[PDB]
Amino acid sequence: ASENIEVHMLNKGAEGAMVFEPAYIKANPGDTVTFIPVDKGHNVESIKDMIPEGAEKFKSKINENYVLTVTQPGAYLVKCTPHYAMGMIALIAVGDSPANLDQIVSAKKPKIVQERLEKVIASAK
Ligand SMILES: [Cu+2]
Repeated sequence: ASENIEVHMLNKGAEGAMVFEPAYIKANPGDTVTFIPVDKGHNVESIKDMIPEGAEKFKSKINENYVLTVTQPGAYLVKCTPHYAMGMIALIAVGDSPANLDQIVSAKKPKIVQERLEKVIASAK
């Protein structure tokens, strides 16, 4: 059955400024991921060419409490639209060994995004 993972959108947290907590979400097809505007100024947006095959792009409204249903297996790198350069990202992994994760890891993106991404991958391993 579908399960839900809550994600807080924060001005600052464990990893520094402009964070999603958690920044790693392990899910399966049909689960939901709920993004909560704990602090103002944030949203969630799928990153270009960093969501799985067959998945639809998405972009929430600033300060919206946005419930995403994930169905397509693979990895999703999401950003906060204004705060991408500051590192405000999260990785959603749907199913095991997400096929596009290595591609996402190799893709052009800011150094701080790369650092935060690599950290959550290492923590999940
Ligand atoms: Cu933000």
